[PDB]
Amino acid sequence: FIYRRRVQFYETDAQGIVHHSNYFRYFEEARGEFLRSKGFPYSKMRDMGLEVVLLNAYCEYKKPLFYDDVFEVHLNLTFTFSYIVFKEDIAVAKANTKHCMVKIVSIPVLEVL
Amino acid sequence: PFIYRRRVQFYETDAQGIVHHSNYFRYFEEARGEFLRSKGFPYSKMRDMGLEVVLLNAYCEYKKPLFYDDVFEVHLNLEELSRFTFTFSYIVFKEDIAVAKANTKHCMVKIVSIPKEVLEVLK
Amino acid sequence: PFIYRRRVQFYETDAQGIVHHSNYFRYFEEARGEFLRSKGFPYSKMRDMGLEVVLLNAYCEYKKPLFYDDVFEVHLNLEELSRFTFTFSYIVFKEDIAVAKANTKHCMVKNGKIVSIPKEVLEVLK
Amino acid sequence: FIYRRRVQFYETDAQGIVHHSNYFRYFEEARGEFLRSKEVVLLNAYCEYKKPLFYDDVFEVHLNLEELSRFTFTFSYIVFKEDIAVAKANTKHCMVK
Repeated sequence: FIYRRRVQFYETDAQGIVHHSNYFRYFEEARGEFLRSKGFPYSKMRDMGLEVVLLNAYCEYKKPLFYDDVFEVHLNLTFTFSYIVFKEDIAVAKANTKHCMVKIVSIPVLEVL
Repeated sequence: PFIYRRRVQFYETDAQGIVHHSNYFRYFEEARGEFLRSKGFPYSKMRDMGLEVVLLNAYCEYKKPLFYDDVFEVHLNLEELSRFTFTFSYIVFKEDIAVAKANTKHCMVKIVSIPKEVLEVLK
Repeated sequence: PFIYRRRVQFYETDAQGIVHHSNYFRYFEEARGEFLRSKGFPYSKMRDMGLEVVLLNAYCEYKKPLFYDDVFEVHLNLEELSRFTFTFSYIVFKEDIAVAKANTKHCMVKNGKIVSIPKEVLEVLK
Repeated sequence: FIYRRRVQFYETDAQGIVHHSNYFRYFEEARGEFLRSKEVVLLNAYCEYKKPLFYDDVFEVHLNLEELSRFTFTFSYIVFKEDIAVAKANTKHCMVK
């Protein structure tokens, strides 16, 4: 899955770069659109009582992201997601998050992944 | 006048090298939190009671900026306490200088009358 | 009457189940950003021209909340344009309903001083 | 080493808990006060969430230097809510001028 996004000004800090905590926010955005494209948006899910919980997360920072920069988050597949952030086709960061469902249950949903 | 002390965190600044304007409202929220706590009836207690404080409007004037690691104070003042709403005015001080002033107006939902016990701690 | 479209992200909400009031100003900033860009003077470019848009004050009236995943629109207009300041007004629409009203007042700074709004930025605004 | 803090309302989500991205912000505050006690670049970060933190919960962040070299240092983090460790984490850093 490919998620496209532009760096907003408030997402940067005095260092002139995107605060690292924001990357986990970009990742969450990628997941939201990934599920939506699968007809199982994180939205209709909750209606069923299914609430995706985060177990752990990791992100490696290789290159800075500046205000207004255009980039994409490449998302791929308890279930974990892999993430690669590209800016002009250059890997600026790599990450991964681990999740699970609580209604704590087995993965019903399973193949929209 | 209720004084709230705080220091600027790095993630609170933006590329311009100053605290993002949207974070001031968060500073005012923190001020309100300690204010109500100092009265012995924190907002969390109100919530576990089914009460909810709803923000009606917020305003902020920015005179001088705040930088990372700056020590500053938020001087909160109860402006108006009516039957259904209450208003707070704030002044942000850095080294005793007014760098910004603001105000917020709130109502409560359980729209209901501000309960007696809350009225008591807002005075 | 510039329209800015956006959907609510989960991290922008709080425990009360709604978008935290402080994020609205972030939405208005994004809207200003696309406004300036759509006109040819994206803020980034202004920052490179040595121009800085400084905020003087901002107001927001909250009528109804925004929930996670709500699709909404920010409509921005130019309220005033003097030689030193310009003011934007905003209306947050959800299903064609005014969910919030607001305004922000700005000035232009170059080096370390407020300078007359250059004709360059001037044409774009009005 | 020991960083005390309380959860602010805006730091929580619609699911009623502190958003996971905020934990890194707490680690930055702890890290900040640690240094004061005594250009930095973040290389990588990780966090394990065992128990959630709620609005205005008082919690403690135990900071510890775990690794050190000529080019990078690493801090370990443990978040305590009462007598229970609700989150484990670490971050590695370097410096460039």
